[PDB]
Amino acid sequence: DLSISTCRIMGVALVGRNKNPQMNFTEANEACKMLGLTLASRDQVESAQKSGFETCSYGWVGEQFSVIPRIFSNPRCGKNGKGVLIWNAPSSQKFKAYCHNSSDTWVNSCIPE
Ligand SMILES: *[C@@H]1O[C@H](CO)[C@@H](O)[C@H](O)[C@H]1NC(C)=O
Ligand SMILES: *[C@@H]1O[C@H](CO)[C@@H](O)[C@H](O)[C@H]1NC(C)=O
Ligand SMILES: [Cl-]
Repeated sequence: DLSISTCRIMGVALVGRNKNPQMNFTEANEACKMLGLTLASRDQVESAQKSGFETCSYGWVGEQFSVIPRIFSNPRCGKNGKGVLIWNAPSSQKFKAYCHNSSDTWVNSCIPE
């Protein structure tokens, strides 16, 4: 089974395997597709972060690098950074995935508008 953000922010969810190992770029893309989603772009993750989305996991985006959205600094998440922090790693490296749902119309899929 996959782990997924319960509430998507600006259409974005963190998607991971339930246990290690995580996913190379191809595998992350395929996880999003299996859910009927696409791999999110860096811009989509940034829009989510600007509406309150943060995680402590690096995940693939469509630009073929990994990102982490951070609002609060934490030494163990994005090396204490804030914003959407980038890790340029080979496509073979394992990360989670950021997926985007183009059908979402709410800022937070758990907060009705
Ligand atoms: C990614 O993982 C798949 C296994 O699901 C493998 O077939 C593929 O070669 C891997 N790609 C890279 C670049 O390591
Ligand atoms: C995608 O968003 C639509 C509309 O909010 C929702 O009905 C659907 O369940 C979502 N699917 C996933 C996999 O997030
Ligand atoms: Cl959407």
